[PDB]
Amino acid sequence: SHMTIQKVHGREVLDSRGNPTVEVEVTTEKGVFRSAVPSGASTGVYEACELRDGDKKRYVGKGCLQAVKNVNEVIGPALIGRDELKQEELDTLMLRLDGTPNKGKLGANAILGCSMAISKAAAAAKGVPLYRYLASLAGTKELRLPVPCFNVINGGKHAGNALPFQEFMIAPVKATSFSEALRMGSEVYHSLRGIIKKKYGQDAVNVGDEGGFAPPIKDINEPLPILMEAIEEAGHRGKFAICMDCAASETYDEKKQQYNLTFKSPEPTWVTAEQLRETYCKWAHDYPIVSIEDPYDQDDFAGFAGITEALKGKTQIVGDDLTVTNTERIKMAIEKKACNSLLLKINQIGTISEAIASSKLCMENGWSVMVSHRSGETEDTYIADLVVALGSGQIKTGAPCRGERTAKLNQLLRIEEELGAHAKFGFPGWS
Amino acid sequence: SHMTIQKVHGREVLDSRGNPTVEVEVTTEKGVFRSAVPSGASTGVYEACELRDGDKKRYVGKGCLQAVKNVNEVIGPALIGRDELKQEELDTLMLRLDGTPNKGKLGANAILGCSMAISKAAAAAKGVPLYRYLASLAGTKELRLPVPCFNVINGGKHAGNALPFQEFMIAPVKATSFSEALRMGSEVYHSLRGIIKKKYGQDAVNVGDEGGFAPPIKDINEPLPILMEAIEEAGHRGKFAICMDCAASETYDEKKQQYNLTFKSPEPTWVTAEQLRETYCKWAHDYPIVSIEDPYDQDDFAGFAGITEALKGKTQIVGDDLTVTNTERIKMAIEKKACNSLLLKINQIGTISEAIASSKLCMENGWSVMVSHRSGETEDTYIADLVVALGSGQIKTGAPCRGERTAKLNQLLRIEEELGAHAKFGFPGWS
Ligand SMILES: [Zn+2]
Ligand SMILES: [Zn+2]
Ligand SMILES: [Zn+2]
Ligand SMILES: [Zn+2]
Ligand SMILES: [Zn+2]
Ligand SMILES: [Zn+2]
Repeated sequence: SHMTIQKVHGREVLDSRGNPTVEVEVTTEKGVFRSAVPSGASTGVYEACELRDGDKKRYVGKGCLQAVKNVNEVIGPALIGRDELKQEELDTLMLRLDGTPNKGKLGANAILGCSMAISKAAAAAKGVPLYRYLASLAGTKELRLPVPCFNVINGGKHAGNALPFQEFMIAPVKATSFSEALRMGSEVYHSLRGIIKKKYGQDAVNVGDEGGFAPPIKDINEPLPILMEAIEEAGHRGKFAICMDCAASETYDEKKQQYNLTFKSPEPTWVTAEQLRETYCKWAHDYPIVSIEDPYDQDDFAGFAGITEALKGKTQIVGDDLTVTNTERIKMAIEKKACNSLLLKINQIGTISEAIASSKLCMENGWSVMVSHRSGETEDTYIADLVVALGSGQIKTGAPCRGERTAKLNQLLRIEEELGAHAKFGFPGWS
Repeated sequence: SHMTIQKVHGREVLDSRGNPTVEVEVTTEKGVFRSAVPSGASTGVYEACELRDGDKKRYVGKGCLQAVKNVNEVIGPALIGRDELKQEELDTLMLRLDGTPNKGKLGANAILGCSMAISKAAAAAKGVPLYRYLASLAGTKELRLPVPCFNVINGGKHAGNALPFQEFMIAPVKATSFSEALRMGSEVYHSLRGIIKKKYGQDAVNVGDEGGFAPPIKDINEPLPILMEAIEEAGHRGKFAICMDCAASETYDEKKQQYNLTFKSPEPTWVTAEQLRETYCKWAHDYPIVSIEDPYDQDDFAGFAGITEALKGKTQIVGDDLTVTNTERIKMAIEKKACNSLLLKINQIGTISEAIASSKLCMENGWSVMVSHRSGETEDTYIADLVVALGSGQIKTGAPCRGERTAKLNQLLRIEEELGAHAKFGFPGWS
């Protein structure tokens, strides 16, 4: 009938690293609703299946023709004529079409694009913006613009440097609006570039996958003074906090049960989890570090729990690979008091309904939720709407550099403008 | 009346370097049509005015509040109730509102966003995609997907390296479709990363503003073998050509009348224009270099004309800073036979009507036209539609990396898909 889904079409497009990913368009009488799927590099072993073709003759095996075929030939034909308003029903249909816990049959990258585009078609059907529609789905009482955590010095897996830990971020927590937050973040970012150029030279100011600088730094402590210097120089002393994403699993050796802090270097530097805790306690004390994500390997619940307790009320501990936006893993984390913040990645789980369920479970258990991009992004801006819709007050979506990051930041500007001067900003705990 | 412009609104958003730029939304009954303005770094002295606030307390003077105010308070109120179909009429109105040759009163960055969004509103009014609408405005007989020229080794102004010349590009000229072109470009890009990492080390594979690698190379000849190596390694021997953007004005000293090939280094390396011609003749002979842009300073018509004649039929010479997408400068270039290719930058001139006039003048005089991004881009994809609409067969819009580049490439995928299997691809001269 007239208001239902008319067409569903997937296509392979490129992500911000030039790798294929999936985009889906759901067409209704209200228009064409397009959603693209991001792709991680430091993907947790428990993430929902990202289905790649493995054809060495295309994109050296990273094609998404099969996931796209799954959208075009399996999921889409199922959705035609369906009521896009029925988000849970359609997500559940898609889960059942796949029939596997990890979305390994159809691919989470086939499913998620559908889930996303359905929600956008549904928002259009309701005649509200996506963030309003998602807030209704989530039962969110109060929308808010999030404080952005800007990953401004890039390290880890496939950043061009020795730096083993992945993200050194700045967050304008004392900004009083998103507009002001974004400008401050950009201003610090610009100061930071001059600071890095002066200290490490010209060659040090090219950018990593998420638009942070990729200076030739090996030691994980070295970026922090630089961050404080840039904050100061930009004129924003006292306005900012620091967030870390260690992505510690990427450095972890399971057999040795130790972390290699020079895993991108010829010689290894094996450090224990107890040595890491010392480092994190020192970090939290020496700097305004309000968030540490994946400080330990993804199955080290005990390490996570120890640092969560140690930095309780000072520094939230964010599960990313630990939790993989998955209520099963989240329940394990709650049971162990392993962390108190969810990094919410729609493509870690693969449907909007499930991502929303994860956010609600975390918040009911008193965690914060930081909606997140992946290191492989697109021009898609869904997470801008999603973070506002969840009212979580926290987003990480890149340095204020590179279009696949600024697209989200800009969308947040647009949402902020729509919500007007009484719209809440930031994370109350950090304000 | 019902079909006319209802609302015009500008806002400051961030570009891909995290600097403010202008975005404009024109609202009609058909929806909200949003266009953002790009920003150059190596801006020709003859470019239309990019109006910045100069307030050191915001974005260290790079705010676009004044241009946004100009949209909101001057241009927009003039457009309300106007027929968006009347592109020339509305562009001309905007030219007259400004009243200055260089758009120095309102700013080309205020005007262009309006010009763009009007054309999108008008396409929606006609019920055709933007590229079809623009093709009608341009009188284009045959749409075509362009061969993309991918700037994969980044140098020049504010790239983090000694490399003085700005763009070393690869173009999959022998691809038979845009899909195939894009994949090839990406594949070579990926091979290139491994090649650069092996040769220059880990720290060499971070990216420049346009998503090319920014390796620690000083000498302008050094990137070329690397390009050929990556083409070969990716499996695409013989399929590619090379395009250069020297941006030679950025290295040029007016008093010395020589080019500084180490202008980002402590010591200068002064080279004459005649030494440059030797280099370009050698380039064109040693490599499949089919295009050289801005080989000389922006007012060196004689240097341009000499190299144009020397590489006639082998290597097109592209005016960028020379011509600044401006029929006045273009007429000077035609008179001097200074070049035979227009780099078309909508924001060099500031209206769609004028940009189209420039394309038509160049093509009537037998030049090719390469539609171009700026080094400061946004998630805007107008140039994807524009290049197809002009049927010029050539676009440069970045390495296949960074969302503000891949957004255009992806849009080209979408357009290609809409046009189907009989859609023409590439630049006939290069095929
Ligand atoms: Zn209807
Ligand atoms: Zn990761
Ligand atoms: Zn993470
Ligand atoms: Zn009407
Ligand atoms: Zn330039
Ligand atoms: Zn140029």
